[PDB]
Amino acid sequence: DNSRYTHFLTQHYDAKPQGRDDRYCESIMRRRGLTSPCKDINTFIHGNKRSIKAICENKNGNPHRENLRISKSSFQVTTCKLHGGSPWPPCQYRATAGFRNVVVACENGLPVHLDQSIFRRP
Repeated sequence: DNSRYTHFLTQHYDAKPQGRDDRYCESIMRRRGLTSPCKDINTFIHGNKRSIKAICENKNGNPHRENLRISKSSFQVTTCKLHGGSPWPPCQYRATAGFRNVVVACENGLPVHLDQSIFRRP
């Protein structure tokens, strides 16, 4: 099924955010059910969805490491880094906006995993 794809979209896709500041992270991390427990780091990709799906085709992706895919095009993104100890609510986050290509895992032609290591920074 496409449950992992729709799940990928739930944790990593946000078409048109308004502000990509700390408050945006705290608000969207709650709405996307990533606050129980608080996910430590999570990145959202912005833009048109067709571009992200495209990462699994040749027109916007290259093989990467072992069974991963890295996009040819760059995407606006916002990485939300947990700040504070507790893995439980309230979850406090620091946002960092960025613009670069992304690394995903594809399945049945659809993105089903986002490799956070490329945005990973304490």
